[PDB]
Amino acid sequence: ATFEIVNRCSYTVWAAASKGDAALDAGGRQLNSGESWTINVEPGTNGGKIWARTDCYFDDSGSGICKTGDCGGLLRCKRFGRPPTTLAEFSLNQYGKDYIDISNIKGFNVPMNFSPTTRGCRGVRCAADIVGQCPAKLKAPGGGCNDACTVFQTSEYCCTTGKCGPTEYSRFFKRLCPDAFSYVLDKPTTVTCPGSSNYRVTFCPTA
Repeated sequence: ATFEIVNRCSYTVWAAASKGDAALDAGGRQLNSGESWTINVEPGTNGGKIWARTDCYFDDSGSGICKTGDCGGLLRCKRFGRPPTTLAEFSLNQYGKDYIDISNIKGFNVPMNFSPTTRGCRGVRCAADIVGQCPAKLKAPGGGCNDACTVFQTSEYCCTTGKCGPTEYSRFFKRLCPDAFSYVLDKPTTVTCPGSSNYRVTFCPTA
């Protein structure tokens, strides 16, 4: 499957793509404002994620640090990134269907649209000013708005026992972005697409 990753933000981001134990395609790349990066993702890929990283510094060896979404200090991510990270999540070719969603379960750093470029389903978007409106206790100094599990590490926020309800903090993310997961047991906002669809992930879709 083909994913085109487009940075419409006015600032540089470092895109990342991983399935947790391996990179997807090159795993990461710098995207200046307006740049597009096309990657190929193997059919059948389960649990893939794409995200943006902000304020990164890398040396010639591709080692460094980012203020949001850092994946063990690598330009080319093999594993998932450090919150806060708005997440585009996908599982491909699962019994004939693709499943896509956007998640704020690991917080929010950059607004995002995640849409198919082929026919058969709708896209999803989280483009509200979540960083600007972020509750004081969830604000990340490096930038971004953390989720409550990352900040407080309780069974209720992290849904450790498999039973948890919405919280004041999850309702904040849900109020601003109804179409994104706001906590682990949120009513699913997953979209079902035809198997082997192609996609575009746009950072800062309105700006």
